[PDB]
This record gives sequence, structure tokens and C-alpha cells, in this order.
Amino acid sequence: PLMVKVLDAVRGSPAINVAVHVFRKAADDTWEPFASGKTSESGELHGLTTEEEFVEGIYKVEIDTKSYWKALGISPFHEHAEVVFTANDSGPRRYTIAALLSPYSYSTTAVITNP
Amino acid sequence: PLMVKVLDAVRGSPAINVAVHVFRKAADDTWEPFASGKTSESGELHGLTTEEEFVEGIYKVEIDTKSYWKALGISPFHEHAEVVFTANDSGPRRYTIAALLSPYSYSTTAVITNP
Amino acid sequence: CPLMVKVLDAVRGSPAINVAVHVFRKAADDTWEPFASGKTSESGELHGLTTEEEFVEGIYKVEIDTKSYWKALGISPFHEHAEVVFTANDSGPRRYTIAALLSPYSYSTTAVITN
Amino acid sequence: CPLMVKVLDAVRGSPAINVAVHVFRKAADDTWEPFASGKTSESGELHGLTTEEEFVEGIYKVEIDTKSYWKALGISPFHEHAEVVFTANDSGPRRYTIAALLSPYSYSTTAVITN
Ligand SMILES: O=C(O)c1ccc2nc(-c3cc(Cl)cc(Cl)c3)oc2c1
Repeated sequence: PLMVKVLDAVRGSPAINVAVHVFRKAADDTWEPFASGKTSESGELHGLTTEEEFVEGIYKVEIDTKSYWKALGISPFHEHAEVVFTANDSGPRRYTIAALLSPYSYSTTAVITNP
Repeated sequence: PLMVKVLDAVRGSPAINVAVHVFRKAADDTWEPFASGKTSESGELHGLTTEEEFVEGIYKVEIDTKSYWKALGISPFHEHAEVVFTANDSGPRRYTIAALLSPYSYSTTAVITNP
Repeated sequence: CPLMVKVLDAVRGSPAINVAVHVFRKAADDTWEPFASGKTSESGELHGLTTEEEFVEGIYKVEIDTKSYWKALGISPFHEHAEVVFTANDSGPRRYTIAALLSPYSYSTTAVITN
Repeated sequence: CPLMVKVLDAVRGSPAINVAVHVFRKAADDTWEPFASGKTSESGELHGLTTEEEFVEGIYKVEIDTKSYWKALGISPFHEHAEVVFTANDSGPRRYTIAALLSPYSYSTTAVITN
């Protein structure tokens, strides 16, 4: 129910080995760690959560763009790319969070389907 | 060897039924029709060409964004989104041309892999 | 003068007017301390946030209230807000423009840093 | 005054300086007639392309010479050029800014139309 896809605009390739941390807002308004993982050779990160566990809430998907670029030897601008959204508030949906990275810019979009 | 993927930034969905025309620059410098098709329910267009037919050359992938938005009843800014590039000049590659559409904006990127 | 925020609307092809923007500075304890705020003008710009003396090196977060923007236009948006988190570095150029391009299910951001 | 082009560099976080830009008007026979051209300034902007009297309704193409830009910086780019093709419509607002954000394998463009 939650997938992350990351592309590299400098290389024209998937962004491989990008760390991604997902948080969910708790009742006390703090960000609780929810799931994390790394993008594969295809730039995709599957297996973050399950439909049972991915309940309604406000989620933050933090894509660790600085760590990605630094591991490539590049000094980038941003610390991370964040995507913050309410999920599953009209029932379960499947969400793909996609991002396109450059050293001084990024883009993100959501692809949401109803099973 | 050539796939096109189109996403809709207003709907948060694949862009379905987007017409795409591919041209290849001829020896006389005109744009020759090369292949065409429509995106599926997943926003993807497969089957445009073959590795035999997709020789070296300068290609133009024209994504018919105005026709897409007009079919949704929206008056958009652009006539189309174009992506013009040299392909297969260091041997065969597989190209994905991706685009993200809004009524007054679009983004495009390339994902290129070597089989 | 050292920091400007510019916000554009990809749906209407216009500046994003009267958008609330909050800037925070990361404190030593990793919390986000309020730093400056305002609303974008008719040109989508927010000037006068800080001065050279106040804008020291460090990590800053620019939060753009995209949800209220879209709702005021009668549009249901995906994101709670847009975030741009970056490091200010004195060894680079001296004026930072943080630009954002908004759609309901997507946003893009870039840095335009000049002397 | 009715038409301005602004070009930004997503790799360096800067304006895209000294980029050649050619504007064409679609003729009655569907060919592209030269209309105006220039090179972007230190701010990434190209002003003075046309006047109100000259800029009539019709379809225009703005070609940005991204390939030369990247090569002058020592970077191998994907695209031959970037294109932005749109209709000028008198029933909408009166000043058009065509903005482009460049990366080696990707570009984004938006319209900022104001009165
Ligand atoms: O090849 C695929 O399956 C695949 C999937 C998701 C994708 N998301 C994009 C995408 C995202 C942004 Cl934010 C801007 C642009 Cl231009 C493109 O391209 C994708 C390609």
C-alpha cells in the first residue's frame, strides 16, 4: 500500500540506494518512526508496510537526498525531500510517492489508486 | 526499447489515454513519423518499436498534452510536450521517457538502461 | 535581502498569491525554532524575511501552507504543506531564492543562488 | 514586454546564463517562422523579445539550446534542445513568462501569466 520511487535527473537513471524514512503523526503531535528502507537498483522501495498497519493518519515520507548525493561525492543543497500527507482517510488506498532529484532541486508527485 | 509513462499532477493518478507520436529525423532533416500509440490505464505506453527498428538517430517524442486536457474538459496552456534526443549512438539502450502533467506546466525525464 | 521565497501555481499558470510561508532555523537540540514568516504577494514573492546579520549559517526549513492555498481556490490537495529544508553556507553565493511550483498532487522546488 | 523567458539550472542552483533561445510563430502552412531570439542574461532572463503590437494570437514555439549550455559546462546532456509550444490567447492575461528548469536528463517548464 505504500511504494516510493526515486529517479536521478543528472544520470538519467533510477536513484539507487536512497534511504527513506516514513513517520506518522502521533496523538501527541510528535513524529513517530513508522517504516524505513532503501531504494533498489530500479529506484523502487517496496515492503515498507502492510494494509493492516497502514492506518489513517498524517504521514511524512522523508527521502534522504543529501545522503544520496554525498555518497556520490556531490555536495547538494537540500537536507532531504519531504512529502507530508493524510492517508487512508476515505478508506484504504495504494500510494506511490515518486521523486526526481537534482543537486539543487527536486520534484515529487503522488500516484494513488483504489484497490 | 522505448517506453513512455505519463502522470497527472492534478488527479494524483496515471495520465490515461494520452496520445503519443514519435518522429525520427530523416537524412533530409525533416521529421518522419516513426511510431505512435496511447497510454494505458497505468499511464504506460509499450510496444512502440523493436530493437531492430529503433536504430541510431534523433528522435522526437511528442506527448499530446492539449488533447489530453481538452478530453477532460480543461483548457491547458501547451500544445504538446516534446522530448528530442539522440538515441542508440553508443549502441542499443532502453529508454523510458516519463512526463508529469499540469494544465500550465509539465516535467519530463529520461530513464536509460543498458541491456 | 539574503532570502526570498517565490511560489508559482501550475494549475492556473500564475503566481501563487497570499500563500502563508514560515521559516524555521534548526536549534542545537534539533528542534525547529521560528525564524521569519509572511504571505506571498501578488507576484508570488515574499521579500523582507531576514537581514544579512540575522541569516547565519545553519539548517533552515521553509514551510509553505499549500493546503490552505488550494482549499481557498476550492481544490482538494494531497499534501499537508510543502517543506524545503536546506543548509545556508557562507562559502557559496550570497542571495538565496527558494522557488516552489505547486500542483494539487505534486510540487517542485529549486534554489537560485546568486551574488 | 508581453513575452519573457527565464531559464534556471537545477545542477548548480543558479540562473542558466548565456543560453540561446529562439522563438518561432506557426505560419498558415504549419511551418515555424522565426519570430525573435537572444541569449539569457546573468539573471537567466531574456527580455525585449517582442512588443505588444507584434505579439498576436497564435501558436508559438520557444526553443532553448540546452545542449550547448551543458556542453559549455563540460556536461554531456540528453536532449537536443528544450521546446515549449503554446497558444497566445488575448482573452487571458497580458504578460507571459515562460520559465524552464534544466537538468542534464530532465527539464520542467511552466507559464506565469499576469496582468
Ligand atoms: O518508470 C516508471 O515506472 C516510473 C514510475 C514513476 C515515475 N515518476 C516519474 C516522475 C516523477 C516526477 Cl516527480 C517527475 C517526473 Cl518528470 C517523472 O517518472 C516515473 C517513472
